[PDB]
Amino acid sequence: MKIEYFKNDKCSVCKAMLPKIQTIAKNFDIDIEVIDVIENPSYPAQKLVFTVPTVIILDKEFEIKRFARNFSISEVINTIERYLEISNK
Repeated sequence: MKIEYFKNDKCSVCKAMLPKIQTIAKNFDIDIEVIDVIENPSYPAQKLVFTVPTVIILDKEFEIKRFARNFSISEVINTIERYLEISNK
């Protein structure tokens, strides 16, 4: 699996959420890529990411769930847990 976290350094919700999402990734031993949409806009533009923060959970480069606009960090944890529960069964 993989977490992709899209941010910019002028986004205050992004700064506050970044250590949480990093801890979540460490907690589940999932790779996490932090992507700055201003510094490196090519891949975000290809993925159709326009707002930050945006969180994409992936497995084998397949998009399991995208979070943008209105979401809490608990929704991200819940999706990761449900996906691992389904996968491990």
